[PDB]
Amino acid sequence: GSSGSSGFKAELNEFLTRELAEDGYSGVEVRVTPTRTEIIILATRTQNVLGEKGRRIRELTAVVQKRFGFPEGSVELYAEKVATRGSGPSSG
Repeated sequence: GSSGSSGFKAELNEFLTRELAEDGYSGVEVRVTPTRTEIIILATRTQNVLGEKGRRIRELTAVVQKRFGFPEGSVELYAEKVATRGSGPSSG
């Protein structure tokens, strides 16, 4: 995905920036498929954003569901970790 017009992603990024302020947020990616919407936060520490056995992600699903009006089973919430472009796998 890439920056530009898209509406939802800007509201959701504004939302999550507050939610995950100290947690280590950066941004989010989104997909919308013939099957569901997908929401993929980008943060320094994915475990904090998940919380204790997925606590925070489950709650953040419900609040997003309420705020944005998502149908259940048709929003999915994921967490990606931040990592630079560049470097190798191992090169040996």
